[PDB]
Amino acid sequence: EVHVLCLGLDNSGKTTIINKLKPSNAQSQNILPTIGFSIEKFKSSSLSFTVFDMSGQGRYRNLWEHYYKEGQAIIFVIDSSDRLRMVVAKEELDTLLNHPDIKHRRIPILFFANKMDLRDAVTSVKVSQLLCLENIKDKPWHICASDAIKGEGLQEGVDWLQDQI
Ligand SMILES: Nc1nc2c(ncn2[C@@H]2O[C@H](COP(=O)(O)OP(=O)(O)OP(=O)(O)O)[C@@H](O)[C@H]2O)c(=O)[nH]1
Ligand SMILES: [Mg+2]
Repeated sequence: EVHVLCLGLDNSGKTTIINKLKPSNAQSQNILPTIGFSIEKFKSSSLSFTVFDMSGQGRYRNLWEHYYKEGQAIIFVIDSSDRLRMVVAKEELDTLLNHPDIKHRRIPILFFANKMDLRDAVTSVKVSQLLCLENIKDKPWHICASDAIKGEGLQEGVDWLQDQI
């Protein structure tokens, strides 16, 4: 019953995170850059998900807005270890948030400050400061640190998302 858009730059960990939310039997073992986008399903405590897992490469970011009218929730993923590319991420977040099909809907945004395990990684608090998430006033949001390979942090996000729905 719940349609989610998974957005963020390429190499942020989007497909790794979505994969980890799946039952063990359903999980992919070799995750490659997404070609355009994919549609996945996962399940939480009592919620069934359809996820538009978009490629975040520059080549395919044009596709995102085509699917905005069926984001009932957004999962936006940040590579915590890459401050330089985080400037590009913030630009895209700001465009997303101001888009005609997004700006007037109270849609919940879950952020993941992913790749928390890497030495250069910024904390979820620091990410929230850097992206200026405090400025999001008309939508519910939450941010988590995550290590998507291990699965650390994903439970809290999914739990927050489920509450919002
Ligand atoms: N160390 C570490 N590596 C991660 C983490 N999450 C994802 N990765 C790795 O980062 C690379 C990119 O992960 P993907 O899930 O393919 O990234 P993406 O956002 O889906 O990229 P696109 O589909 O190209 O937009 C892969 O090699 C993953 O194994 C993490 O939390 N920690
Ligand atoms: Mg991907």
